[PDB]
Amino acid sequence: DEDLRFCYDILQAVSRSFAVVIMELDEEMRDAVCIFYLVLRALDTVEDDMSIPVEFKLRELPKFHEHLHDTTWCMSGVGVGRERELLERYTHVTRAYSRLGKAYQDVISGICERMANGMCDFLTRKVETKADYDLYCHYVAGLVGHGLTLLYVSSGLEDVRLADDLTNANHMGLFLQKTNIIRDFYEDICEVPPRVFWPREIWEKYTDDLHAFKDELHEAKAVECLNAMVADALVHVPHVVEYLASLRDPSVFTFSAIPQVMAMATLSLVFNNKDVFHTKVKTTRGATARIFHYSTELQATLQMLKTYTLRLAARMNAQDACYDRIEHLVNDAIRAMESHQ
Amino acid sequence: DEDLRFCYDILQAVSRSFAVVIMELDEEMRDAVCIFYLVLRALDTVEDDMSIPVEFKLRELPKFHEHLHDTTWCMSGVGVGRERELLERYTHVTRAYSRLGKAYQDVISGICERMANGMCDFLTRKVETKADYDLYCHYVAGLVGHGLTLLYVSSGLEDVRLADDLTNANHMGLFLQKTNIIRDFYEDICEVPPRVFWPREIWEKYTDDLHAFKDELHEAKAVECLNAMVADALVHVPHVVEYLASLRDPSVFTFSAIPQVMAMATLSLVFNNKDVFHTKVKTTRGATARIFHYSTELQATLQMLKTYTLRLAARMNAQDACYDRIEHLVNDAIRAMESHQ
Amino acid sequence: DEDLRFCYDILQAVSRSFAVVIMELDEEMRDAVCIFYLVLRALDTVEDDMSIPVEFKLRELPKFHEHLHDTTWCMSGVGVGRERELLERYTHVTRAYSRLGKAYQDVISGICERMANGMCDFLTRKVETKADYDLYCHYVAGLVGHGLTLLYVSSGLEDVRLADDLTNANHMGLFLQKTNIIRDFYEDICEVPPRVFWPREIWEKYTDDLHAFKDELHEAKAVECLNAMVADALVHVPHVVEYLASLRDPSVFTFSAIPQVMAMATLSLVFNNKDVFHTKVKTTRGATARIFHYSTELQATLQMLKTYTLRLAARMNAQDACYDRIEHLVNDAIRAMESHQ
Amino acid sequence: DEDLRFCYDILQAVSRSFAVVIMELDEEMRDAVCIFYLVLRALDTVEDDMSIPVEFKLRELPKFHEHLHDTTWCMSGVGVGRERELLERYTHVTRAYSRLGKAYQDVISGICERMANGMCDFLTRKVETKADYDLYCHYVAGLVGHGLTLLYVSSGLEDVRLADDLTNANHMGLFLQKTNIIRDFYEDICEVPPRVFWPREIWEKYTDDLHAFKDELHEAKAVECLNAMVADALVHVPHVVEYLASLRDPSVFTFSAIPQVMAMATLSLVFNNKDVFHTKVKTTRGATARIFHYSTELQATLQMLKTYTLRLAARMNAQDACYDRIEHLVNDAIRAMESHQ
Ligand SMILES: CCCCCCCCCC[n+]1ccn(CC(O)(P(=O)([O-])O)P(=O)(O)O)c1
Repeated sequence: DEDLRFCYDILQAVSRSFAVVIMELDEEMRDAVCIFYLVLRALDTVEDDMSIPVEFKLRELPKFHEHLHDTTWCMSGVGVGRERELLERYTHVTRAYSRLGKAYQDVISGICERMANGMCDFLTRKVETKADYDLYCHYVAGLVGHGLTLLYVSSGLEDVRLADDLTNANHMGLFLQKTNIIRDFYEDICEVPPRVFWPREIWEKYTDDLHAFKDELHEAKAVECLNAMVADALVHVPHVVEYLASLRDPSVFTFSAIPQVMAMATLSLVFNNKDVFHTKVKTTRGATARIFHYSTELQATLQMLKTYTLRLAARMNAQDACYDRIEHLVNDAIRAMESHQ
Repeated sequence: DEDLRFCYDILQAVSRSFAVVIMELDEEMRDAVCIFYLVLRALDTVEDDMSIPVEFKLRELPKFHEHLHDTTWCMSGVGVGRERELLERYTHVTRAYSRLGKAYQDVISGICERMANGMCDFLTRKVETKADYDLYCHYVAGLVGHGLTLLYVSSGLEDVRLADDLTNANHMGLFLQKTNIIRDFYEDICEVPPRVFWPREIWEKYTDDLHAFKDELHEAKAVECLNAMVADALVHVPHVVEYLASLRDPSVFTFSAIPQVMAMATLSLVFNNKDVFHTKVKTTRGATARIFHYSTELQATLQMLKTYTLRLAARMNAQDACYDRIEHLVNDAIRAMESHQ
Repeated sequence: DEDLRFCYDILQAVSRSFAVVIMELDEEMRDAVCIFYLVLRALDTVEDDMSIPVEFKLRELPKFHEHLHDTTWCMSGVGVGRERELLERYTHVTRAYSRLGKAYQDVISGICERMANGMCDFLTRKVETKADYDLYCHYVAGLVGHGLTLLYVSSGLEDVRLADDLTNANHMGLFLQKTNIIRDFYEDICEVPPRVFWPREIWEKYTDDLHAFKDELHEAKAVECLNAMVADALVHVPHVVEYLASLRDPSVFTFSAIPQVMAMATLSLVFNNKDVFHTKVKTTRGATARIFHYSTELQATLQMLKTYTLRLAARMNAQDACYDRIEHLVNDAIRAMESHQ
Repeated sequence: DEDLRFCYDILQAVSRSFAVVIMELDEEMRDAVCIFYLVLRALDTVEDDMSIPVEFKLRELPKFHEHLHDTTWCMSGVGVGRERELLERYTHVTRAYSRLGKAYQDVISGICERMANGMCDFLTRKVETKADYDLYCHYVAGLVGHGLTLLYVSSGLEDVRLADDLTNANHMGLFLQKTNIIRDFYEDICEVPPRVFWPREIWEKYTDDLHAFKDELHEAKAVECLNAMVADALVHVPHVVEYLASLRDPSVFTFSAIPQVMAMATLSLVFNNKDVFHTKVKTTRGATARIFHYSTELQATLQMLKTYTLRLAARMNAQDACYDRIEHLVNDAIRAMESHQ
């Protein structure tokens, strides 16, 4: 009882974004997700701490899920902020964990290990090909989609048919992750050491050095590359609509819908906007408020995604090289929407 | 002599279009240009012949230019009509070739090779992206722009400054080649096997299978795609003007300008035209007759381009898709033309 | 018996490098390769003589091969010492040449003429763009690759399959030529007039004057450029591996492999080395002695290239400016190798 | 036909041993066996790969046989070189499969799944007892014996009674596998991590640390263990004879007899041979050619197996600590051979 109280607080203190969205879910269901996020957010803390030697991570991370069956475990001064607190007093998480139906214990435990090894694979190398790019997103987000999806089926709140093919689920995750990777470009490169996720298979066509876009002189090629990334992201939209339209439970829907609409809105702002190369673009608090409101039932949300896909395509001219590819990606997306409208 | 006289006889037989504009040329330039054409024409035959195995082409095409240095070489059973004769009696071409100035020879030999190798590149891969489309047009037409431009400087008829930047020279070719690719859609997609040049990046918004455009049922989409192709072509117009505006010699100008005015005329007739998918759209012999008549100096050729670009723009409503796309490209062309009137 | 015997005598004294490797081929094929070299070396003698006006070379070279069928042709007052003897008594060369199979002759003559006009092209212009750098290397090296390959097929020692795509054969030559061009920087620049083969497109990013690299003051940037040159060279390794992997005959293999491993070993020494800007970096005699011994079969030569490539990568830190560009180029190389291990 | 081509090409690059023996087979049957191998070879890749997490294999391998009907499935980061190229381009394999006979398909899918699950079992534990040894060989070899046998009956080539008892079919597979495990002892133990297959129940009687065999100090006790392994494989011989005798179709027999005579030949060499603890014992490439030539019909192959089984015993004395055990296991095989003469 006392433990769950720590989780929801440490949560609300770790991700103000997620914390609000999760409130759309039902209590029992919500709890599982809450712990699930914390389990991953804990793993993400060890991976991110750059003051920790690599071989260490490659050694611990893999078997981080094993500490889920040990209510005595915890980690010392690893990470900073509230994150460092989650590890030092991780005990509370493992507690609430053992009080979850064995059904949820498996999903969380499995997804954890899988994501654990995934991160380790990329601690050795960087993102080169489109394949790499997609694999990374799968490891840090795709699997989350897989996880959440399984929990929906495990709770009976969602038809068992939903777990049959977890492809669209992966798309749900990849979309959000890619949207961020694109949006947080500048920040990623301003850190020391500089983090780069944009696959060379793409940015190389527009430059020899990715730090060149940091300059206002290479803007032309920069923005162009930006649209190249945006396009790559739109490929998932059609599948996002499919996954959303296949949800029956209104509680689960809103929880899965909002994050997607937020991304589309953000993706429409970053698309063909040089501002992405020096500042962090964000959607007005009013827009995100509107999004939260109407994203309660399939129809309203679909017409919202409709607007943002048209708002995105409206931000381009007839003299942009990506003109044709973008329009096609937009049409397909809309197609999928009308398909369910 | 007897060889050179054959070149002209075969030229007038194979090409009833080019052979007419080449007479605007002069006697060494015309001979060189005549030989240069026959060389590329012989190359195109072997490459476009589908009965010929691919591996062969990839082994013989890259060295096709070497034959220019061997007056005994020829080809027996290849191509239809006069084309077969051109290869069977290629001796004459090489015979005459050897009597040209090393300057002219180097241009022809060099360009022939570069083109041959470029062709070999697209023999084992489809034209997927817009970039692919531009590269192809560069290999088979853009390079002809370079060649001729180099022949001008070589002959001393044009200022050496011209060959400094061959970018616009490439635009001259791409404009012609694309216009033909757009105009000869039906003829190409009907051959066996069907020849496609329209880049997927563009036609995939309107259709899954390109053959669908032959069916009147998909006329609506066919026309939209068609207009997307035209917009893609209008991009080169401004540069076409710049190149023609940079020519000083009368002969060279007319020879370079006529084909361009012819293209802009054909383009203004195929644009938003639904007949391009079931017949070959041509200009009246009167329209072209006039073109050959007035395209002898900048000023006249300019107000003709202006006229045709206007006719082209006056063939669309505010209601339909590419309105904005086109009107923008039309203004750029005109604006570029006025900048010289 | 006197003519062919003269060929080797001159060969051994003009090329102390090639003259060694060539002894790996069987007599018949070896004699052909011997003439092929002497012809190219003679062609190289004219182009290299700087005490001879340009318009002279531009007239003679293009029609050099024609002298192959003339048992009395020769040239005097060209080349230093021995090289001069070659041209002075070029009679023997053509005599022994007039006894080589019609197959070989057509190859030597073919490549000769192609290379000749290629040199003439770069006698009036400089190596400005990367395309120029690649084309130049193709004219002086790439062609040697094509040529040698054709001789292998002609001799019947290699399957005719080998000459179906000389793209990698070109990569072979470029890798050697590029390596030497990089290693022999100081040597070439100190000559009067200063010889520069490093493309502006690459070094213009690090300096205004290329002579600045001779001064210890600009040492830093000089090294960065050196690494970019090496990076530009590593692009061919994966292809070099493919070519050697497609060889079946022992003699042909060693003869083709040895020079390659030598280049790689040399490249691993010059990479990120400042000494390159003031002396000739050589590999130990024992190092080459080893290469000659083990480079007799694929697998053996592969692990060497493997060791040398890793040593090259081990000669740097993540701090280095090109680290990433190289890191991925290194993996790309090792991958092709493992692909055959 | 475009996919089946990819198969044979990849097979020759992977199995240079099997690749030849499979050509013996007849057209129709030939294709089936080709796929069947590439299916098990693809599966074998995921297993052999050590860098892959253990939980990945257990979640994937068991469901591998299902990807056969999914004509667009493939894998990327798996296996080194050519084997990696198979999983990545596994498309052709799944297509060439979808075209095979319904009967042929069911069998390949069956053996695959079964074998896959057996591998997952031995992926989480070592080989301790002889039973473990035999069961392991059953999964990676004995099952193939069943597979092929079920393919001979399916094709109709062989009697339908040939599939009632697959015991001998298992012995066929084990004999080959055990002959390799014993022969490749060194090559396996010299990898990181060290691969050990010899059952503890057999080597413990001669050593405490199996690695000791790599040192000449324990050579004497290494040879005894080796001879214990041979006596362990001779058991299957009498059974291998019955199976080969049950065959009737020429093509099927040759394809089944060659590998067996090869194993026995290899066994006669590695028996009581101490060179097994530092190198790879191969059969003279001349002897293997003989085996290939004469193993086309039962009679010839019986006298060869005869010779090799006598060559095995013609290497020991009555003093050896195994004499008795071997001597009789030989006569047990020798008689079983003459029982068909
Ligand atoms: C700076 C000048 C740019 C040079 C670009 C010229 C190359 C354009 C391709 C020439 N072309 C393509 C098709 N045609 C028409 C013909 O194929 P052609 O035999 O060339 O007259 P046909 O008369 O319809 O048989 C002409």
